[PDB]
Formats: sequence, structure tokens, C-alpha cells
Amino acid sequence: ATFEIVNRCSYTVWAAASKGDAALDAGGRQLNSGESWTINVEPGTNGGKIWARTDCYFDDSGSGICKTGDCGGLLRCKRFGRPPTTLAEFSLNQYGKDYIDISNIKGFNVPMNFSPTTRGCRGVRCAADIVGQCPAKLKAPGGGCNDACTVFQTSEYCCTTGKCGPTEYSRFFKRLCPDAFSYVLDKPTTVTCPGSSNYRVTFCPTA
Repeated sequence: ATFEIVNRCSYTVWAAASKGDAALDAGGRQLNSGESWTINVEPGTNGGKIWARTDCYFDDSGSGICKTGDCGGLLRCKRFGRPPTTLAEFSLNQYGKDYIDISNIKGFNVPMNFSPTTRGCRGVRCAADIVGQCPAKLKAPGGGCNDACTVFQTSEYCCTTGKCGPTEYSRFFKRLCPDAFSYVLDKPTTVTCPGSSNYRVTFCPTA
């Protein structure tokens, strides 16, 4: 499957693609304002994530730091990034279907559109100013808006027991971005697409 990753933001982001224990394609790249990065994702990939990282410094070896979404200091991510990270999430060719969502479960750093480029399903978007409106307790100094699980580490926020409800914090993410997961047991906003669909992830899709 082909993912076109587009930075429409006015600022540079460092895109990242991982399935948690391995890079997808090169695993990460700098995207200046307007730049597009096309990656190939193995069919059958289960639990893939794409995210943006902000305010990175990397040396010539691809070792450094990002203020949001850092994946153990690498340019080319092998593992998931540190919150806060708006997440494009996908499972491909699962019994003939692709499954896509946007999640705020690990917080929000960059607005995002995740849309198929092929026919047969709709895209999802979380493009609200969640950072500007972020409740004081969830504001990350690095930039971005943390999820309550990351900040408070409670059974309720992290849904550790598999029993949890919506919270004042989850309802904030949900009010601004209804088409994104706000907590672990949120009513699924997953979109079902044809197996072997292709997709575009757009950072800052509106502004």
C-alpha cells in the first residue's frame, strides 16, 4: 500500500511511520512546508501508526531529540513516539478489509487528515485547535496537548482494567474532534476501506 504523507503546516515536521517493533519504509523523514513523502507499507501490516514530530534536532548519524513524538532520539523511528502525538492508525488486509482511524488517546500535537486516495470509503480528520484550547493541566511545555493517561497515570484515564468511562479530559478531545478516538473504550470511529487501499496523511489540512 502507498501512503503519501504531506506537510501542509507552515512549519517543518518530521514524519514518522512505525508498527511499534519496526520502521515502516524508512521510518522517518524531514518534511518542510509543502513537502510530500511517499512510503510503501507491506500488505497485512497490523497496528501501523503515522505521526508528526515537532522541533527536532538530528546530527549526521540521525540521532537527536524532538519536543513532540520523539521515538528514542532517532530520525528513522523503529518504535512509537512519545506523547503528545496525533495518530493516524491502520491495519491493512485484515480479512479483505483495511481499518483506519485518527486517535487522540496519546494526545494531540499536529492537526491531521487521513483519507484514502482510492475509492470505497471516506477519510477522517482532526483539524481543530486542540493545542490552543488545551486544558491547563494537559498542556505539554514542549508544545501539544497531552492525554490524561500520560499526565495522571490512573486506571480510569489509562483504562488499565478494561473498564473506564469518558472523563472531563476525554470529552475535551471528543468535543473538538468527534471523528478521533478520545479514550481507549470510545465508540469506535474506525473507517472500513477495501483491502489494499492507498492513503494520504495531510498534516495541517486546513491552515
